Amino acid sequence: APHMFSIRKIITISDYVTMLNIITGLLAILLNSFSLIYLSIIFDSLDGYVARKTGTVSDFGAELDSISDVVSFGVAPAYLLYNNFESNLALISAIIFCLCGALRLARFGILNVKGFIGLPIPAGALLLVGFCQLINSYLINSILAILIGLLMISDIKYPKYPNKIFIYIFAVSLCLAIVGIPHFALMLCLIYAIYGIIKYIRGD
Amino acid sequence: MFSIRKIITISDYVTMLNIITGLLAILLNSFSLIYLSIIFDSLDGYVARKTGTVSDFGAELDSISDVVSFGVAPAYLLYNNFESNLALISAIIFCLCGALRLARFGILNVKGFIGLPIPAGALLLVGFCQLINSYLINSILAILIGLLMISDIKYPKYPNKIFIYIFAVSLCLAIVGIPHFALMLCLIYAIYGIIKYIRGD
Ligand SMILES: CCCCCCCC/C=C\CCCCCCCC(=O)OC[C@H](COP(O)(O)(OC[C@H](N)C(=O)O)OP(=O)(O)OC[C@H]1O[C@@H](n2ccc(N)nc2=O)[C@H](O)[C@@H]1O)OC(=O)CCCCCCC/C=C\CCCCCCCC
Ligand SMILES: CCCCCCCC/C=C/CCCCCCCC(=O)OC[C@H](O)CO
Ligand SMILES: CCCCCCCC/C=C/CCCCCCCC(=O)OC[C@H](O)CO
Ligand SMILES: CCCCCCCC/C=C/CCCCCCCC(=O)OC[C@H](O)CO
Ligand SMILES: CCCCCCCC/C=C\CCCCCCCC(=O)OC[C@H](O)CO
Ligand SMILES: CCCCCCCC/C=C\CCCCCCCC(=O)OC[C@H](O)CO
Ligand SMILES: CCCCCCCC/C=C\CCCCCCCC(=O)OC[C@H](O)CO
Ligand SMILES: CCCCCCCC/C=C\CCCCCCCC(=O)OC[C@H](O)CO
Ligand SMILES: CCCCCCCC/C=C\CCCCCCCC(=O)OC[C@H](O)CO
Ligand SMILES: CCCCCCCC/C=C\CCCCCCCC(=O)OC[C@H](O)CO
Ligand SMILES: CCCCCCCC/C=C\CCCCCCCC(=O)OC[C@H](O)CO
Ligand SMILES: [Ca+2]
Ligand SMILES: [Ca+2]
Ligand SMILES: [Cl-]
Ligand SMILES: [Cl-]
Ligand SMILES: [Cl-]
Ligand SMILES: [Cl-]
Ligand SMILES: [Cl-]
Ligand SMILES: [Cl-]
Ligand SMILES: [Mg+2]
Ligand SMILES: [Mg+2]
Repeated sequence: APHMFSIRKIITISDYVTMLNIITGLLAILLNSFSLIYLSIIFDSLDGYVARKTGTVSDFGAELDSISDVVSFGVAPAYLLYNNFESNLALISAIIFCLCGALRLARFGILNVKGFIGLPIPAGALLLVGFCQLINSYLINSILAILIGLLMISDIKYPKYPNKIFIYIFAVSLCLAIVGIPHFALMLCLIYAIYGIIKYIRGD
Repeated sequence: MFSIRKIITISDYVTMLNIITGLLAILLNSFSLIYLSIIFDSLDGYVARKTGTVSDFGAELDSISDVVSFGVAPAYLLYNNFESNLALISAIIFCLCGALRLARFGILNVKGFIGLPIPAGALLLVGFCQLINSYLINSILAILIGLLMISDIKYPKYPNKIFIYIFAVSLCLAIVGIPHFALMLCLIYAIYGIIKYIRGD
């Protein structure tokens, strides 16, 4: 309503990181690049940190963070699975995956302080793109796409903030994943995901 | 294990069909599924209010579905079918602008639209892409739509029964390969919005 482009008046320096995230997420689809999903995970960790450090946390930025997660962690991995493993089964699996990412983002939007309920969408997306790069099988990667989707919409608790050590080596491994070597990021992400399930089943 | 199923409404299932068609617009490279998404996007909130199943989860899933169907998929459909540096940058701006207005809309609760609504933007881009064989012109329009989408131009939220009667038919005509009337109806809506803003009335 105010003249033409009043939306610049609510954009912060954090939103610019978020937009970088949206670009890398969209380019993951447009260029068929797993490499850019790993960059998206780095940016998705960076935009909330910049918000808190620079003191520019905003509701608009919180919403754009989620919207960015849809592109890069919900649409893009499902696109990358189908485009690189074209089959009826990977079509249905990419659909489940994206839908499961969408529902946990919808559930995250309503309640989000406790931690992570279910596998967080950046971690799900890393698992899928990791499996897609290291396993040359549409059936298996189609199967895992559903298993990740089901974890994402689970009640399985996952901690929100890794320790300094884990951030440190996970940060390195995501960049190593950016340059073609995803094993350490995929391995680190499995341990996180599998440990969550074990705790749930064990009841601890 | 799966307490989420206690939250799902029957309108959420509509929203999920919307996400599916909007995702399949990307995966199958289908302009015609963008038009079905617009129909589903108008159906899920209607079914929500009609069935008494309005929820906050569903309000969010509705926006999340617009990201896929109307932000990501049209930018994809522009770059995939007009591969070029110019279309790449325009796809990026289109999507960014769709994301920014969805973010603004997410923190808003107003009677009309502020800026061009993202389903209307997605329609113009997809229509132009089908009826204009020119990456440059389509690349230009993508940016012009993005700017409209994040603008302060006021657009009405619910059309009159006559307009939705004709628009609905024209969306299905668009689905079977004839987008002219949907695109033409969407242009009247957008350009009339611009004129009223410029006129100031
Ligand atoms: C093809 C066959 C298939 C079917 C058959 C066909 C049947 C036919 C019938 C219907 C078909 C549709 C008819 C056309 C209407 C399309 C509307 C549209 O074009 O697309 C609409 C979005 C959707 O609307 P919106 O999306 O903003 O959602 C807000 C936001 N997304 C959020 O969710 O927060 O609002 P919603 O009603 O969906 O629900 C809002 C709330 O519902 C709750 N909620 C929601 C979900 C949930 N699971 N649970 C919840 O509880 C929840 O509370 C939510 O907040 O908007 C628009 O009008 C875009 C405007 C585009 C207008 C441009 C076209 C111009 C047309 C005419 C111009 C006139 C020209 C002059 C004419 C003269 C010459 C002739
Ligand atoms: C993506 C799937 C799309 C599916 C179709 C979308 C349109 C909704 C149709 C309703 C028909 C009547 C159903 C009403 C009675 C069934 C109750 C119900 O749907 O509940 C589900 C429950 O939450 C278990 O998860
Ligand atoms: C693709 C097929 C054709 C496309 C067109 C799709 C039409 C969908 C209509 C839904 C209305 C459902 C009727 C709702 C009946 C009442 C259910 C209910 O429980 O309503 C509670 C409410 O509070 C009481 O006013
Ligand atoms: C602070 C960190 C910021 C880092 C930077 C992020 C900026 C946003 C990303 C833009 C990618 C642009 C992708 C499009 C690539 C343009 C170059 C190109 O297309 O090349 C033209 C040449 O003519 C071909 O032969
Ligand atoms: C690739 C590596 C990227 C690394 C990214 C670096 C992010 C930190 C940069 C600036 C923070 C400080 C900026 C100063 C702006 C104002 C800060 C402020 O006032 O915040 C205090 C807040 O209230 C708390 O209590
Ligand atoms: C309510 C209206 C319905 C909405 C529901 C969504 C609409 C799109 C659904 C299907 C399009 C075609 C789906 C893709 C079919 C693939 C064709 C096939 O057989 O797959 C090839 C296979 O690899 C061997 O060649
Ligand atoms: C013809 C081409 C189109 C083919 C389309 C194939 C995919 C549709 C199949 C299932 C969707 C599942 C919906 C998303 C996952 C379930 C959502 C949900 O509500 O989960 C409830 C609970 O977690 C469990 O009971
Ligand atoms: C050794 C660890 C150090 C590495 C730290 C890196 C930090 C992030 C910097 C740049 C990432 C941007 C790279 C963008 C890559 C473009 C990918 C692409 O365009 O597509 C791939 C193509 O399909 C295949 O040929
Ligand atoms: C290929 C898949 C096609 C799927 C179908 C076509 C597209 C969906 C359109 C309309 C669904 C109408 C929804 C049916 C609403 C029934 C009313 C109702 O039963 O609502 C009770 C409510 O749950 C209170 O408890
Ligand atoms: C912090 C770093 C953040 C960086 C974020 C973005 C990373 C780079 C992404 C894409 C590379 C550009 C890909 C450009 C591909 C087309 C350019 C080109 O050469 O075009 C070929 C021909 O001229 C016409 O088809
Ligand atoms: C005159 C209008 C009468 C009513 C109109 C009917 C409404 C259509 C409803 C569902 C069809 C779903 C559309 C199927 C499109 C999926 C196929 C696909 O995506 O293929 C890509 C490309 O178009 C391959 O040629
Ligand atoms: Ca974030
Ligand atoms: Ca809607
Ligand atoms: Cl504005
Ligand atoms: Cl959560
Ligand atoms: Cl998440
Ligand atoms: Cl659950
Ligand atoms: Cl608005
Ligand atoms: Cl909108
Ligand atoms: Mg994010
Ligand atoms: Mg929607």
